[PDB]
Amino acid sequence: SPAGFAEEYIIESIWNNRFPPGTILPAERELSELIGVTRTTLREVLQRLARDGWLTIQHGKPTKVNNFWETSGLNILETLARLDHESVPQLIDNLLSVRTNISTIFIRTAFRQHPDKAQEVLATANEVADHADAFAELDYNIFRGLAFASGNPIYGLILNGMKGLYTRIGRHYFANPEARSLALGFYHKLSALCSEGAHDQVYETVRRYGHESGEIWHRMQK
Amino acid sequence: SPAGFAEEYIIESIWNNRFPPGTILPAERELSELIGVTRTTLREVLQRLARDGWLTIQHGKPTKVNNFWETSGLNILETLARLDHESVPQLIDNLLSVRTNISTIFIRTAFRQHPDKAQEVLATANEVADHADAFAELDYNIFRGLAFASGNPIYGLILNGMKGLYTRIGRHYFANPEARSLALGFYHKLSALCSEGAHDQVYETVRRYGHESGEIWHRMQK
DNA sequence: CGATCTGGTCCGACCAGATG
DNA sequence: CATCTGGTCGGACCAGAT
Ligand SMILES: [Mg+2]
Repeated sequence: SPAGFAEEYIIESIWNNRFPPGTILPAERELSELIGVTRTTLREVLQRLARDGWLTIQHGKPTKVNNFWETSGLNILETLARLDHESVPQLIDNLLSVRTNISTIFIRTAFRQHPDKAQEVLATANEVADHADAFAELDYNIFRGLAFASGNPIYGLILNGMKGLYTRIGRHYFANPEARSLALGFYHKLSALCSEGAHDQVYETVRRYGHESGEIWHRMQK
Repeated sequence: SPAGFAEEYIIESIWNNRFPPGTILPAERELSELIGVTRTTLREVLQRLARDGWLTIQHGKPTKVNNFWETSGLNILETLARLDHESVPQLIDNLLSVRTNISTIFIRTAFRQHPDKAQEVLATANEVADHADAFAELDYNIFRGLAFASGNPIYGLILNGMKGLYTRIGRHYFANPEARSLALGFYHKLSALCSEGAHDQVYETVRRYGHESGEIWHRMQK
C-alpha cells in the first residue's frame, strides 16, 4: 500500500539517520515524487506521523523531524519494537516492569476508593477460555480495569498506550499453561486482598507476580 | 482553518454524543459536504483523529467511532481539558498526582542505576531565569530527565504524553514566586539525597513536594 | 458477467503562511 | 513582491466489503 509504504519509508529514514532528528524533511512536493506516491497520500502520512510526534508541521515552514524520545508518546512502543529487533527483549522487560510498579499505585488505590468496582473487574477472572488469545485480553482488561477503578483515569489512558505491545507479548506468554495458572491466582489473590481490606499487602503481592510471571516469560524466551 | 474546523467539529460531535461512541461515522463523501470542507481535507483529519484513537478506519468499511477511554493515549489530555471545562481542576489534580506517584518510581530507580546522570539533570536546576515560562520547561525537563535517567525509557515516553497539559499548568503555577522557590529546594534536596545515597528517603520527599506544591497551586486557583 | 456503498490514490490548480 | 513551504479544492478513478 502507497500510504503504508510511504509511512514506513519516512519512519525508516528517520530511524537510521537518513532524515536525522533535528533536520528538515524534503519539501512535500519533492518528497512525494522521491517516494513514489502523490502529494495527497504523502500528505495524509505526514499528518499521521505528525500526531505520533515524529514531525512538526507548521504551514509555510519546512516540516521538522523530531527526536521521538522528546515528543513521541506511549503509542510508538510497537514501532520502536519493529525497528530495533535486538532491543525488543529489554524493551519488553521495561514494559512489564513499568506495568508492575505503576499498577501497584492504582491497584492499591482502586482497592481503597472503589473496592466494589475493583471486585467487579477481578470478577472477569472467572468465565474465561483457557486459550492464550483470550487471557491476553482479559489480563489486559484487568489491569486497565483496575486503573480506571482508581478514580484517576489518566492511569487508564496510560494503560491504553501500553495495550498494543502488552497484548502481543501476552498472546505469546499466555500460550504457556503455567502462565495462565499464575495469573488466575494473582487475580483471585488480589480479589481476596481487596475483600479482606488487606490494602497494605498489595505491593508485596503485585511485586511478586511480576517477578514470578517475569521468570516464566524469561524461560519461554530463552 | 478548514482542517482545523473540521477536526473540532468531529471531535466535538463525538464528545457530546452527536456521533456516539460505538456508532458509525457518516460516509466520507457526505460527511465532508456536511461539514463544509473537501474530502481531501476531511480525509487528512480522519487520518489524524484515527491515530489519536478517536476512530477506527478500515478500507471499505464504515469508520467506527471509538470510546477514547478505551483507545486514546495520554495525548488527549489537552483535549479532554478543552472539552470539559468544569472538570479541568480535577483533571489537573489527577495529572499532578500521576506525576508524583509515578515519578518516585523512576526517580528512586535513577538514583540507584545512574546517579551520575540523575545529578546531571538536577544540575540544570541552577542557571535558570526566574520567570514562569522558563521554570515550566526546566521543571518538566527535570522530571522527564530523571525518567530517562532510570534506564527504563518507557517512563520517559509517559512523561512525553504528559508534557502538553503539564507545562500549561506549569506556566500558570510558576508565575508565583513562592512556587519557584519550593521547586529549587525540591531539586537541590533531590540532588543531596542522590549524592548522600539516601536512596530510602526519596519517597517521603517527593511525596511532600507534591503535597506542598499542590497546596500552593490550590491557593493560586481558589 | 451484480450492484452499490465505502475507503484509498492520483491530478493539477489555487489559497495562503514564512521569510529573503 | 518573489518564492519557498504547507493548506485546500474538486471532481476522476481504483479497490475492499456485503
Ligand atoms: Mg528546491
